[PDB]
Amino acid sequence: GLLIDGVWRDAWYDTKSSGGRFVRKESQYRGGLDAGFRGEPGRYHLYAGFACPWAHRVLIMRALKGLEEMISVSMVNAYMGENGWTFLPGDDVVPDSINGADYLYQVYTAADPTYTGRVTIPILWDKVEKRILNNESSEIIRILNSAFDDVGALPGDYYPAEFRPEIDRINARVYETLNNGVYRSGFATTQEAYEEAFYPLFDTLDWLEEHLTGREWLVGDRLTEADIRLFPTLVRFDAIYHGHFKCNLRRIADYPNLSRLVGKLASHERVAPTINLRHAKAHYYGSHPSVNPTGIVPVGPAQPLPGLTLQS
Amino acid sequence: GLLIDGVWRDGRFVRKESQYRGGLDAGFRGEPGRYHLYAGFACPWAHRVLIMRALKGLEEMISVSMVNAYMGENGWTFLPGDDVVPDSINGADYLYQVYTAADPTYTGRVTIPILWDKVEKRILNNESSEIIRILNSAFDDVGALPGDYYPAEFRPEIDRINARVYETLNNGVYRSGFATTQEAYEEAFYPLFDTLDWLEEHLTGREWLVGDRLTEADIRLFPTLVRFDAIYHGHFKCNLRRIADYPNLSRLVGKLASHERVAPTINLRHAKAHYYGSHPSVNPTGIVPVGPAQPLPGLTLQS
Repeated sequence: GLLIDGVWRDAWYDTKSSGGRFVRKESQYRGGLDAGFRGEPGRYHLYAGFACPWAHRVLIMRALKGLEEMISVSMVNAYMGENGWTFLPGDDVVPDSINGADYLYQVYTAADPTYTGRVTIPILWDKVEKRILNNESSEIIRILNSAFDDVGALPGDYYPAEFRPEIDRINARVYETLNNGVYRSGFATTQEAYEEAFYPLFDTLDWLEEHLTGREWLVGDRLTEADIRLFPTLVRFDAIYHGHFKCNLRRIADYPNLSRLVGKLASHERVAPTINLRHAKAHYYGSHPSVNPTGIVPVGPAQPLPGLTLQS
Repeated sequence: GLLIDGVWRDGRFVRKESQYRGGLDAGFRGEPGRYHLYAGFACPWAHRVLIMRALKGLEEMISVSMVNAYMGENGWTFLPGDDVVPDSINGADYLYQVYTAADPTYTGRVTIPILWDKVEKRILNNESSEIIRILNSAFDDVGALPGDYYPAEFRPEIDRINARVYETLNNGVYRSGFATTQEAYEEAFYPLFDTLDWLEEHLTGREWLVGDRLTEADIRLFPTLVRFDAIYHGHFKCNLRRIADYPNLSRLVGKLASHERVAPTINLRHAKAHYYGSHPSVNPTGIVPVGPAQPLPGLTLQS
C-alpha cells in the first residue's frame, strides 16, 4: 500500500517503475525540532496504535512526560489490509476526531491531496495548521522530550547533553540491527538474507546483555531515549518476533539482564498502559500473509514477560 | 499427492489408513538381510522404527534407504539431495515408485516408514505402530539384541497411554499446524497441551512411562517431543509453552536422546529443513529459522 497521487494503491510502486516514477519511502515530514522551538497544550494531535513498535516509542514518551491531556490521540485498528491502517471499528480503536477518516491514508490526503509516499504512524498533527508536523518516531520522541517543559510537562531529559554521543552510538546499532532487524529477518525472502539479518540481531542482543551487567539503564544510570527505543522491540519479541519473524536463536527470556530491563519498564505505571500485546499479536499474525497465510494467531506463548524481583 | 490408480496426482475414494499390515502373525519370520527399511530423518513416524531398529541391534540385518528432506510435487524423494542415501532395491527416484513396483495399480497414500521384503519383491508392512512390534521380537532367534518393549505384562498401560498420546500429540501437532481456521486451530492443541500436562504429572517419579522399562510408549512418544521445541512450537503454532518448560518431559527427552544407539537417529537439522521447506501452505517463504540454538538441554540424570 502506498499513496500514489492521493490515491491509495495496494498495487506495486507501481507499473513504471523506479522510474517511470520514483516514490520517496522515508518519513517526509520532519518539522518541530528546529532551533527554537516547540509548543502548546491542545495544539497537537497524535495518531498511533498498539501494534507498531515505532508508534509505541511516542506513546511511551507521551506518558513519561505526562502530556496525555496536552496531546490528544486517535488509535488505529490492528488489522492492516487492502487500505492499510484504518480506523474501522475494532479492539482498541480510537477514531479520527477532527477529520473523521475511515483510513489513515485519508489523514495524509486531507492535508496534501496529491501526496505520494508511504502512509505510516506515528504522526504528530498540527491542529491549527491542519497538517502533519512531523511523522518520524525518532524525531517526535525529542520534540516531546525538550519544551512542553515550559508549560506543565513532568520534568525528564531523556537525551542528556552529557550523554548524547553514547546514546547515539547505541540508538544506531539498536535501530539498524534490532529495531529494523526483526523486520529484515521476518520479511526476508532468501535464506541467506534471513541469516544475514538474524545473526547480527543476536550479536546485538549478546552485546546489550553485557552492557547491562552492573547497570539499571543503558546509559549512565538514567532512563533515557536509548531504552525507550529498545523497549518496544523487546516487549514484542518472545510473543511475536521469535515466532512470526523467525527471530528464534533464543528468547529475550533467556537474557537475564535484558529480561530485567523489560520487566522494569513494563511495570512502570505510565508505560504499562501503553502495552497491548493481544492487539500487537493480532496485528502481526493477521496482517502479513506473505509470512503467515492462515492469519491464525498462535495461542501465543502464555506469559511472555516477568515482573520486578531482585533488589536486596 | 496420492497414488490414484496410479498415476501420481496432486471419482475414486482413497483410503487414509496404511494398507500393508503384513508381518504380525504367530510365525515371524525374521531372517537376516531379507528385509529393507525405507525411512528418513524428518518423519517422526519413521523415527519410531529407526529407533526400534537401533535398539534391537538390527541395523545390519535390515538395510535402509533414507528419503530426501524436501517433500515436493513428487512427494518423498530419493534425489541426491542433502542428507541421505538412495533406493538400492529399485533405484527409484520417487517414493511413490516403490509402492508402484509392487502394485502397478495401487491406490493409497504414499508414505513411510516401509518394511520391504526383498525376496517377495513386495511391501510387508507400512505401518509404524506395527513395524515396531515386528522388529521388537521376530528377529530374536536370528540375532536381535535382547529387548521386549511391548512386554505382555503391561500391554494394557502401554496401549492406553499410546492411544491418548497418538490422537492428541503424535497427531495433534499436525492437526494444530495444518488447521486452517483459528477456531479449528484452538480445537486441536489446547487439548494437546492438556496431554503434555497429564504426561508431566504422570512422569513425576517415574523414569519411563510404564514399568520401569523403557517401553514402546516411550518410543512412540519421543519423536514428537524431540522435534517439538525446534519445529512444532514454531511452525505449527504449538507454542503455549516449550517442552523445555516441562521438567520431567525434558528429563525423558534428554535420557533418550543421549542413549547411544538412539542419538544417531536424530537429525534435527534435517527435520527442520523438511518441515519448513515442505509446507508452503503453512510457511510459504520456505525459510528455515535458525533457531533455537540449543533445542534440548544436554544430559545429566541420576540419584
